[PDB]
Amino acid sequence: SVTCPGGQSTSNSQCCVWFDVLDDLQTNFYQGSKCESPVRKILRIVFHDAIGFSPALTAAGQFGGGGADGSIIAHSNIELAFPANGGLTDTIEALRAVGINHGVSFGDLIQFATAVGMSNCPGSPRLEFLTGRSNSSQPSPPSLIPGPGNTVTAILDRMGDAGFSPDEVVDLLAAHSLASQEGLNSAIFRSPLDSTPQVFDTQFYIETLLKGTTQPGPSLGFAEELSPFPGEFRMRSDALLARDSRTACRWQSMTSSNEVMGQRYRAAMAKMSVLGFDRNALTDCSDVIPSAVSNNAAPVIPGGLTVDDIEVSCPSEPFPEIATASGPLPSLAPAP
Ligand code: HEM
Ligand SMILES: *[C@@H]1O[C@H](CO)[C@@H](O[C@@H]2O[C@H](CO)[C@@H](O)[C@H](O)[C@H]2NC(C)=O)[C@H](O)[C@H]1NC(C)=O
Ligand SMILES: [Ca+2]
Ligand SMILES: [Ca+2]
Ligand SMILES: [K+]
Repeated sequence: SVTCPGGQSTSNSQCCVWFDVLDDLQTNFYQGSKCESPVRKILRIVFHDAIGFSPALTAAGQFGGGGADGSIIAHSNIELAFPANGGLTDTIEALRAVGINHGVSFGDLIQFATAVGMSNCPGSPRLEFLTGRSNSSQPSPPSLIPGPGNTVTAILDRMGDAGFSPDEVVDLLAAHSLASQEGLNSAIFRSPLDSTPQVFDTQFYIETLLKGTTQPGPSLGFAEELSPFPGEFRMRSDALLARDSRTACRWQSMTSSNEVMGQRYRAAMAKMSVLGFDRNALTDCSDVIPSAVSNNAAPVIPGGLTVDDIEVSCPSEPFPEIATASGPLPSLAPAP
């Protein structure tokens, strides 16, 4: 409907300020619309901000957390002391300055920066963006963040409390297709979790299913498992979720279609974005989100490996017929 000062047209007047936030984030935060570390860090922040929400705690008479309320920024002094929130300070401070300079709430800003960041990464879907989340928050309670050494039962329970089914947990983990680690094993800083850290694709689901044969660094870091080729890092929670009977068939169905994986992820992220809010009280400004370049590569089992190297864990569905590559094993360079 409406036309914003820069000539773009939008649904509601409430969407116009986001065209300014968009320009600042692309030019500055993302250094010229790049899909590099700032995007990967923001993806950890949206999850850690939203998951501080617990109905079980509320039911027991305690404060359960406000969900996607920007509390990780507003109360960064409390929240970045939590063990799973390390390596985020510089990104939280960069976001704080954009929030304050544009007059937007921190909770909306984190959702927006996640949608805009993913648009710089090829193969990504257009995430929904809603605005109107209140800027006031209280610190998230401790212990509501799943860690890499937790069992599958522990993760599924914490995530189930928040509101996610076992399938949606698997769906949410498609974000590890654009990921690396920096704090589990600093000796192999920014070692990627899949062979394409800059392409939102299916490779993460394929490669975590491959037999662990390689130790990529001098020693094994915290919650580190043997990976399928040099340079790739494999964390325990991911290796176990790929193989556990409760999640193994969803993990397997995510391996052959980037279109299927992107739509399931988009739906799971839209649910995570309103944890603590009523989406019917928010204004939809999804039209402000730009498209990503398309990924035209087909899913592959890398470096000469075959289906014989996949530890097929879904007893009921045959493993998808995926393409093979004629090559030596790759050695992965650090993610950018
Ligand atoms: C079962 C829950 C999950 C666990 C246990 C988990 C654990 C981890 C760990 C240990 C790292 C490495 C952090 C570091 O040392 O630098 C990581 C990275 C990452 N995770 Fe997850 N994660 C989970 C869910 C998610 C979700 C739901 C998202 C977001 C939608 C997400 C997005 C990312 C991204 C993008 C990175 C890469 C950060 C970077 O490269 O700097 N993770 N995750
Ligand atoms: C959202 O609430 C936060 C927390 O009160 C506000 O952040 C402060 O803003 C002032 C002035 O704008 C800054 O000097 C402080 O440094 C900020 N504090 C923190 C912890 O970041 C923020 O301004 C509020 N946003 C809006 C749009 O009202
Ligand atoms: Ca929060
Ligand atoms: Ca990838
Ligand atoms: K679909």
